[PDB]
Parts: sequence; C-alpha cells; structure tokens
Amino acid sequence: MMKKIEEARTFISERTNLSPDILIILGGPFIEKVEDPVIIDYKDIPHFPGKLVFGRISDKPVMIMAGRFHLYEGHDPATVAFPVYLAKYVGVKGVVVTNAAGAINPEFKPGEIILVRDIINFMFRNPLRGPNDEKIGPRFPDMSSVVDPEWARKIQERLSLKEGVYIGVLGPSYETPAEIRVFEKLGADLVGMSTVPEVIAAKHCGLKVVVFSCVTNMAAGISHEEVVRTTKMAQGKIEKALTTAVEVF
Amino acid sequence: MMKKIEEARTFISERTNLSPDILIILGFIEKVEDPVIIDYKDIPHFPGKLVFGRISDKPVMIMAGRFHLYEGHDPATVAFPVYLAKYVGVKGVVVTNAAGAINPEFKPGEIILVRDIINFMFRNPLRGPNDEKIGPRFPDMSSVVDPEWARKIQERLSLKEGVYIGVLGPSYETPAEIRVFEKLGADLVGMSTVPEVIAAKHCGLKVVVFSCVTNMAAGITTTKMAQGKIEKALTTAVEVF
Amino acid sequence: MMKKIEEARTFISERTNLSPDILIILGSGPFIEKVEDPVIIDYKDIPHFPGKLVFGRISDKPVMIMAGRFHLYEGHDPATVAFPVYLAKYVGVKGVVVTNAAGAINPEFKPGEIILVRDIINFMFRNPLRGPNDEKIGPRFPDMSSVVDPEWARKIQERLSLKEGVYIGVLGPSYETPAEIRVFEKLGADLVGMSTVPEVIAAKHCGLKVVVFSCVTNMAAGISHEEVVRTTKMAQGKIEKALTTAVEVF
Ligand SMILES: Nc1nc2[nH]cnc2c(=O)[nH]1
Ligand SMILES: Nc1nc2[nH]cnc2c(=O)[nH]1
Ligand SMILES: Nc1nc2[nH]cnc2c(=O)[nH]1
Ligand SMILES: [Mg+2]
Repeated sequence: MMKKIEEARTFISERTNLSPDILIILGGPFIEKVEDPVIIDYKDIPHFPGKLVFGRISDKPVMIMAGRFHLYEGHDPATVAFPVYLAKYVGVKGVVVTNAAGAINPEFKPGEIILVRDIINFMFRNPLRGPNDEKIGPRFPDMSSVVDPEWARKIQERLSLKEGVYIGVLGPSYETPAEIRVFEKLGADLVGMSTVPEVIAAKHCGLKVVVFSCVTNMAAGISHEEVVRTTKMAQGKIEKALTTAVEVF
Repeated sequence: MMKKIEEARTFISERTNLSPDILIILGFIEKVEDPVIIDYKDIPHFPGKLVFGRISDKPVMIMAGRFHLYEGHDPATVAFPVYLAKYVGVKGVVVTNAAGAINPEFKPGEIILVRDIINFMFRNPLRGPNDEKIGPRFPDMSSVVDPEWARKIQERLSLKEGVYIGVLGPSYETPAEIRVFEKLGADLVGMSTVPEVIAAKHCGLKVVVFSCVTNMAAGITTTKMAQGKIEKALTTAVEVF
Repeated sequence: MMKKIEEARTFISERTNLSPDILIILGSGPFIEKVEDPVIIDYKDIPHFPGKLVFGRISDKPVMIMAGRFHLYEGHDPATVAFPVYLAKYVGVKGVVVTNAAGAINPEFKPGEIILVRDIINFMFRNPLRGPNDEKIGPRFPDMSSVVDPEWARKIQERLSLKEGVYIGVLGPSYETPAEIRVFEKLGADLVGMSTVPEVIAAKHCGLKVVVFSCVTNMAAGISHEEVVRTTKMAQGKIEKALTTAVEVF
C-alpha cells in the first residue's frame, strides 16, 4: 500500500512539481478556470482503479479529480480510497468532496448546493477493513468531527448555504419511497452513492474535509427543460462553492 | 452475461416454444396445463425446476424453487433467472415469499399484497459494470409494484397490504431488531425477494409481490396449510395481468 | 468444517484433558492471572485458527478462555471469527460469556461501567452462517428470540445488579459520527461496538447458552489521560467480578 502510493507519487512528480494544498473530488465551468493546468489520465497512473488536473484556482495550488469512483461500479472500498492517500503524500492538507444527491429534506430544491455537516454510512463497507499501517493513520479513526469546523465556518460566512446530513448508500438502483421514509426518520437530508469511502480515508490519513452536495432531484416519494435548468443552476453554484472553499482554506 | 442469457435461452427454446407472459417465483404447480419441466441442474449458468405451461389459459414460466443470499449465492446469480425470463419473453413477475409479520394485525397463514420493499440486505445484484442493453445504470425504484396490476388484483381479493423488509438471514431476528424494523415502518420481514425485484425493475419487467405470513416476528408472541390462499392469489394475478 | 473442528479438538486434547463448561471471550489482566492450573495454547499453533487459549479453573469450575478475539474490521471472514466458538462446543462447553468494549449511547452509562447486555442488534450485515449449513452443527435458521439465557442472567443480576442495555454491533474500524449515533439511539441501542455479533450468532447456532457483558470505554460520538487510567482500572476489577460471578452461578 505504502509502496503503491510511493510509485504513483513518483509518476506524478515527474509531471508536475506543484505542491497542492487541496484535493478536489468531482464527478467544465470550474476545470476550465484552472491556471497552468497539468492533466494526468487515470489510465496512466500506477495503481489507479478520468483525469487528475493540477494547477491553481485563485492563485492557490490544487489537485482535482475530474472523475471519481463508486462502490456500485464494483470497486473494492480500498481502491476507491487510494487516490486520497495519494493526495496526502503528494502533499494536500484538505479535501473538498462534491457529490450528486437526492433531496430528502423538502426544503431543498434541485440545483441547490448544500454544505454537508455530517455523514451516515449506509453502505456497510469501509476502506479500512483489513490490517492497518499506523504510518498511514490510526487503527480506529475518530469521526466525531468529520467536517472541519473552521473551513466550514469561513465558507458559510461567505455563502450562507443550507446545511444537511448526507447518507451514503451503495446503489446503483435508486431508493424506494419506503427506503426514503426510513432515511427521513433516521435524520438524513440527502442521499447519494459516493463520498463516504473517500471521507473515511481522508479522516484516516489526517486531512481536513469539507463536503458539498448538488441536489439533482427530490428523493423517491417526495421536464427535460427542468433537468436542463437545474443542471445549469448547479454548475455555476458549485463553481462558486468550490472557489470559495479553496480561497478560504 | 448477455452470452450466458442467450445460452440458457437456447436451451429452454429447444424444450418449450411457449412464449410466457409472466414469471412466477415460488419457494398451484399441480394445476399447470401442458406442463413442461426443466431441472435447474440442466440449465446453462443456473445456480429446483422451471415449469412452463398455462394457468387459466395464460402461458407462464414458474420457478419451483428459488435462491437466497443466505445460501452463499452472489446477488447476480440470484438475479440471473429473472434476466433469463425477460429474454424468454415475460413481461411481468409475481414474486412470492415467506415472511414474519411485524404488523400485529397480520396473522400466520395470511397473504399480504406487498406495496413496497426496504433493502436491509445491503447487497445489490447490479453492483459492477452495467450492460445498458439489459437495463439502465441507475434504475428507478419509485414505483416498484405495478399500480394497475395491484389494483386489478385488489379489486378481486382485497388483501391486506404491507411493507416488506429484506434481510440476509439465515438466523431469525432478535426482538430488538424487530423493534428497529417496526420503527422503520416494515410490516413483514423475509430473506428473499429484494435481489430478484431489483433485477426485474432493471430489465423493465412489471412486478407484484405476495407474502405468506409464516409466523409473527420475534418478540411479538403453515406455508403448507396456506397453499390454497396463495393459489388463489397467484391465479388472480395471472388472470388480470 | 466439521473436519477442521475435529483437527483442532485433537490438538487441544493432547495438551489439556479439561472438560470446560464455559468459553470466555476476552479482548486480551487480574482475571487471567487468577486462573488455576492454567494451560496455555497459542492461537498460532492451533489448526485452522485465524492470542492464546487459557484452560484452567475459576472458582473451581473448569473454563476455556480466549485471551484475544477476532473482529471483522481485521479482514476476517465471518465464519473464521465464529470457528473458535464451534471448537469450544466440541471441546465440551455449554455456555459462553462474551465480553466487549463499547461506546455508551445511553447517557446514564458511564465509562468504566460493566453493563449486562440484554439483547443485540446486528448492524454489521454479515453473518457467519451464510453458505451451506451442516445440520449436525446446528439448524439452517436459528431462533434468536432469546439470545441471552434468562436463568444465567437472573442469577448474575441477583448478585451484581448491573445496568442493562441493547448492544448494536457495527463493522468499524472508524468510530461513528454524531449523526450515526443519533440513528442508533433512535433505533434503541444503548451500546455500540465492533465485536460480539458473529460469535453470538455462532453460539446460538450450535446451541450454547450465552451471556454478554460490555465494558463502557467511552461515551459514543456526540454524547484526560488520568480519567482513562481511572476508568481502565475500574473496568478491570469490575469485569473480573462480573466474569467470576458468571462462572460461579452457571
Ligand atoms: N442514492 C441516490 N443517489 C443519488 N444521486 C443523485 N440523486 C440520487 C438519489 O435520489 N438517490
Ligand atoms: N427474516 C425472517 N424471515 C422469515 N421468513 C419467514 N419467517 C420469517 C421471519 O420471522 N423472519
Ligand atoms: N463501534 C464502536 N466501538 C467501540 N469500541 C469501544 N468504543 C467504541 C465506540 O464508541 N464505537
Ligand atoms: Mg494457524
């Protein structure tokens, strides 16, 4: 594991000397804004399971995952997490995880960006299962404060986004109204199929975390023109969220 | 996957030219007209017996025996027979199950029309790469149970309805676990149904589900003697499809 | 499976003729130090094991102790976590005392306390029985209506009067979020830990009586080194007495 990380790191190092401070995990508007972009295809990167883009956003050096991994694709949880460990050793200090989510909270609207304040793991998989390298992180990571209080406060002082709890589920089929009523009872505001594994990895290796959700739809039980409109709304709202997060870090 | 389906389909086609409209999944068979039986042990890529024939003049494909994740099967393996049914030509699936009644109004021996499902198995037969020719990457599960099929069934039978929660098993639940499931809104608990329903929705089949209550669930306080009620439910479902 | 059991059993037999009545499953003190005529067998030497077994007597009663246990977060198959319990059955035990470390969800529980677990919720979504079943070992579909032996628990409680709670088993290894813990509280859990469920399912399967004790190590998420040392000592001595009582009243 540590050998795989080193191998991938060396590969990257030979293509960019950037010392990025922030990893950004995305599923145009924002990527197109990156300054002096260096692109590295996932297909060329040792031990990867898409493209990494390195460069600067508001003068700050960043590493962007243009494309991410999901347990519904068949990936082992550790594979999903590996790019995050790679980021740590390339030198990042924080991770912005974005996701697409169904709104369980009826006050949320499709197209909105929600600051995720906490997570629930309903995937019942964990990238840490198996023997642990204490050089990478502890056996039993504290998940008492997943979202960095200061980072979120500085972001919120600028953007004043809605906040919500995110529940991660395996997918790939969507949820039933019965399932969604369960999640509502259990306190979730948003449901998606990503985020949890990479957030667990990030906390493990000691990175700071913020998470944004883009509401793609109201969850089950709760026009193409409308998907067009909401897709446009989210793109520009997420660009501002992401830029703010980079700038205040 | 599509190759395994085609191989199984050719096998079946060489034994029955029936174009069945409905797949019936059973753990009534004696009533089937002109029955053609095919052992699961002979069918390419199967994990029991298929019975083809007619019920109230309508052609059907029956799974006399089904698969459960508690047996050790991969979810995709549990789902395969359903994809095979699709390509043999069925349009609907009637899934039966045995269930424990969490709703204390239900009594052992009753047939309940299942109105929705909760997946508490945390397994999905779709995990892994998806063939878009079979069905979409992200199936809609907003209306699993076909509203019209269920309405026509209910107009005849007026069954109780309930929410079915699928669990792995094979050990039964503790009273603490059953109180969880009650809080979460489940009326019935069983160890089947969910994987084959997910597969059906994926490949675009209509679905109805019936549960036979075999017992009150843990903490609250037979499929053979219920065979008559289930026979009527099944026959109604076929007839109104 | 039955062949693996017999192989391990023969290995043990050749080192101890004890006919132990009770298996005690511990995480790793004064309790082990108290065992009489202790015979120690390393897990590394035991056929088909995934720590040390210690055989001997506690208040004159012969016992088999697992000094060290297994967790699904380590990467073990559920059936592997369960195997020592089957082995215990065939060595002759009739009862199991499962200990664990747990986070207190119930705000009336304090770190360092021992709680008598009255029932379990499996939120690991793994089961050691998945796959084909040997009916000589136990039934295909074990009843879990009364996991904790009513009489054993009653005789323990008559002596100790411990708090009781519902234990939820989860995979880990990362700890829970405050959101996750509010889920568990709503679902009726008093304690959360990462062990117990697989071995208890196994035990019920093969027909052993079961009692479970939790040692509160901390309040769960969202609910001092000196205080760690204070509660650690408190727990040790409290668990010794719980364990000794359980053996004595069996
Ligand atoms: N699980 C789930 N994931 C999503 N990703 C985007 N929308 C949704 C949804 O409604 N449910
Ligand atoms: N899980 C579960 N499955 C069942 N199948 C039939 N009865 C029951 C029950 O009580 N619980
Ligand atoms: N899952 C879980 N396990 C534990 N083991 C000891 N303390 C804890 C806790 O707070 N949560
Ligand atoms: Mg060995």
